[PDB]
Order: sequence, then structure tokens, then C-alpha cells
Amino acid sequence: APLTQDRIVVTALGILDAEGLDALSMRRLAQELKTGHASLYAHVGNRDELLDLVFDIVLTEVEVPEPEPGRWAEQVKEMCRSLRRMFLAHRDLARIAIDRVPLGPNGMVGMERTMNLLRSGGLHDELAAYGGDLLSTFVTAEALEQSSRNGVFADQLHGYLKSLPATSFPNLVHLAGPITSLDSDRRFELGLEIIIAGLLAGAGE
Amino acid sequence: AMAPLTQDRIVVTALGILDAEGLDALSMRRLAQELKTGHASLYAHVGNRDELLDLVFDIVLTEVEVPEPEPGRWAEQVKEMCRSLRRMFLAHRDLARIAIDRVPLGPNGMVGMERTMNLLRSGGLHDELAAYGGDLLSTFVTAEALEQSSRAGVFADQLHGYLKSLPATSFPNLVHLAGPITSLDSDRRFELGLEIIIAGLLAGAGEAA
Repeated sequence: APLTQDRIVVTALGILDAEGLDALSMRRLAQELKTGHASLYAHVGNRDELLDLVFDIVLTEVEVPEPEPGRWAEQVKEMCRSLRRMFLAHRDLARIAIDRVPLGPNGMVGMERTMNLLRSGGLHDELAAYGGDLLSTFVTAEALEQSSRNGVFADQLHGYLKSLPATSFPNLVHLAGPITSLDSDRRFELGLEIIIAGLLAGAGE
Repeated sequence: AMAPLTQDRIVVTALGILDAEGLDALSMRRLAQELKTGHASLYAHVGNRDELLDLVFDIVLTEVEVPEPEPGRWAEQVKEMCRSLRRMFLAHRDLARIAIDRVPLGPNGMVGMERTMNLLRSGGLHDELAAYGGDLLSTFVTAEALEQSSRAGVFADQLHGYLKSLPATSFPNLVHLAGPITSLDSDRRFELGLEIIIAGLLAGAGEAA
């Protein structure tokens, strides 16, 4: 097999999947591929450059539906859920993403389709452009937080808040559970609805 | 001259280093040098570098003003409180970097959170929406800040020029939206995202009721 960018990225993604981001060093990479450092660099560049490629390669997993009449909110949700699923299937991938702009080949194609869908809901240019950005940021941040629970810290945070003097901190005592605790699924759906409802509001008539 | 060290004098000095020189310049050694004290008395007062940063984070939160609820002005008061948080980050180099992984539950943080939740609930938000909304608002403000600081006028005109000169037959939306996707000034992005989240919160409180 000739060394290629795509072979390097497949191998890199496999290490990441089975061992996590910290295990993906260029030294480890070169060693797995049975190649030298110079070849590695020539094909993918430095570590951050390689991670840009590994991010783009997994974006094929995100499906943006073709717009349908009267289904805009559900379809935008379906797209955000597809992005969530991508992160949940690749450990530490949200760590790579939380940082980056999805402008590689698959990212471009996906952004074109995303913007098609968003504009189709009647969103003005700035709203469609910024709303795609906000939704992507939201999804990535939530996936990162879920991955961060994969304990008791959140539980000690609960006891602390619950035992505050209720006369001085009535809201923190009362909301002690929701503030510390929320299920990943429920917070994702809540945040997704909030952003979608607010985009619709901005769209107006 | 030299007064016994207090926690406050130490933190204020640390924040000064951060403001002028950034987070990497702020080591315990630099801090002890700047205070002209020994490392025992520094550590007795503020612990390790991570504990110090928890303290620097809480001290600047004094700057965030969360208003007492005013009936009929809910949406603009939430904006106001969010703009105050943004102001604070913009004032303090590298501060969103410290904030991003931290829960603001020191003194200033906990009071700020109480007042925030007071304001959110005063708008008729049910418990989960109030609690989650507070989080989503702080998360959004902090992310924006991290990135107003992570920006440059070159890179955007490159990305703009890539998008703008894409085959219009292939990428009609990317070509047409090259400006917004690439341009958006910070103020504009900030206000749009604020509008969006506040409308969605009211929308959620309104179905509720």
C-alpha cells in the first residue's frame, strides 16, 4: 500500500476511536503506519493539521435533509441530532471540533446543504449564516460535556447548593437539582428547542 | 512598606499579571516575585496555581451586574446582564480561558447566580428552563468571548475569497452567504445570538403557560 493522506487519516481516526485523542501522537501515527516522520509530515503536516483532516473525514456521517414544506424545525433538529450522533460515536472528537471550522471538503458540502435548509425556513442572510454557526457550536459544546461525564462532583455540587441558607439563596436552593444534574438527552433537546424557537422568532413572517 | 499578605492583595496582583501578560505568564513563582514574599506565605493563602485561578475567576465577577427584576422589562434585563458578562471578559485577557472549565461558585459567583436565577424565574420560566437557560446563556457569552479574543483581518478575506470564488453552480448558498459566514462582526454575532436565545426562552415559557 502506498502511503496516502487518506490512509494516514483512516489510521489516525482508528487510534482516536479505540484509544482517545491523547494517544494520537505523530510519533504513534508514524509508528503504526511503518513510515518515517518526514513522509508523515509531507502528507498531513503537523498534529493540528492532521486533526483538521480527521475532523473532516468524519463529517460524512452528518446527514442534512432535503428541505420539505412545513417541516423546517423538525428537519433542522434531525440535522443537529445527526451531528450529535457523530460525536457520540467517536471518543474525544468533540475535543477536536470544539476548536475548529468545518471548512474541509466534507465540511463545505455539509455547510452548503445546511445553509440551503436554514435559508429555506425564511431566515435572512445574517440569521441563516449565524444560526448555522450557533447550532453547530451548541451541538459540539453539549457533546463535549456529555463526553466529560464519560460522577460525584456533580453530586457534591448538589449537596452544597441544597444546604445554602434558603433565606439568602432561595433560588439556588430550589433549583439545586436542575443546576447540577440535568440528563444529557434532556439538556440537548431543551437547548435545541430554545435555539430553533428563537431562529423562528427572528425569521418572523 | 510591607503589609502582611492578604488573600485579596494576592489575587489582585495576580489579576494584574494576567491582564498585562496573559495566563502563561502567571506562575506561582512570578506571583511570589511580584509580591516580594516567600512561597510558604503565598501557599498558606491561596494554594496551588489551580486554586489561585479559581480565585482570580471569582474576583472579576464582581464586575457583572445582574439587575433586580423590573416588571415588563424582562428581555432587555437579560440582555443587559449578558452584555455585562461580555464586558468583563473583554476587560480581562485570557479570562474566558480560565472560566470555560470552571463553575462560578465562589462568593461573587454564587451571588451572581442567585440573582441570575431570580431574574430568569421572574420571567415565568419553569424550573428546568430557568436553570438550563442560565447555563446556555453563560455558555454562549463565554464562547463568544473566547473567540472575540481568538481573533486576522487577513484570514477572513482569504476564507471570504475562497467562498466567494467557489463555482456558483456548485455552492450557491456558500457563494451568496460568503460575507455573513465570514464577516460577522463580534457585536453583531453577539446580539443575534442573544436575541435568538431570549426569544427561544420566552417561547418555551409561553407554551408552558
